[PDB]
Amino acid sequence: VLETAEDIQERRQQVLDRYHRFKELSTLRRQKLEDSYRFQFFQRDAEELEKWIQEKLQIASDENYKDPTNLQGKLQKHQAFEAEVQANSGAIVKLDETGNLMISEGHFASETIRTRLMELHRQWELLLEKMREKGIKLLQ
Amino acid sequence: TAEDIQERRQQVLDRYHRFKELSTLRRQKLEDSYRFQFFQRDAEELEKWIQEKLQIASDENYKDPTNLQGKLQKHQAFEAEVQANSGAIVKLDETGNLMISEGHFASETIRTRLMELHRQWELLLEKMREKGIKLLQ
Repeated sequence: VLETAEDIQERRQQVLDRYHRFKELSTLRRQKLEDSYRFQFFQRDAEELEKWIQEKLQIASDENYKDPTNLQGKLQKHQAFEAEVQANSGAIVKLDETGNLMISEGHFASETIRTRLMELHRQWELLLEKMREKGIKLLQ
Repeated sequence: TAEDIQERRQQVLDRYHRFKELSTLRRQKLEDSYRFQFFQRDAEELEKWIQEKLQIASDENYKDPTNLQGKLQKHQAFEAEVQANSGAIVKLDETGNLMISEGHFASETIRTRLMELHRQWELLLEKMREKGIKLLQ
């Protein structure tokens, strides 16, 4: 009167095997779609970091009139600025990992990834330089 | 003014260091704050993206408009985008778990948000495989 557990599980297994067969037969299409999306996300990531770096670069030389404010207050402002920037030093590291992995996989946008990375590393190294320049040139 | 503007940069520089460890605690306090801010902004972004996905994974189920070939194409793009973004939650785990391992002040909030993120990501995957199977009927 009752159906065996084995029969019930086998019915589910057959549904899964059919589903897996269909994904396997369309592996190439699936690969290309995922590759396109991975690049889209990577570009989104690069743009987010880039927009931020430029914002902090504008600041690292802006609001610079003469500074009738306590040397102490200006000091701790720069220390706050330095803390923010240090807090975000992980962003560029993650871009590298992402971009380099696709590069190592022969992703179709390798060359665009390559130049995008050196351009962000350049803007990043710049920000760290102008941050130091501002740091010592207030003690002088 | 030459001597005046030299007393200032000497008085501050004098108090600027009285014990290095206290200075270390201070900027550690500042870094922890911004590190937390970045995590929160990233978590809400992934949270928002995941919910948009769960919703899409159920608009029209068995309708007439699109044919089987078209619906299957749309579903494969859906799975593709989701898998393409599976690194999003990995990076948050790394960032959030590092703060927890340090004794960061918002540890509880962070631990709790990571848990809920994984739960929702897991059922996005689940629902996704359900929709896929349903299309083979």
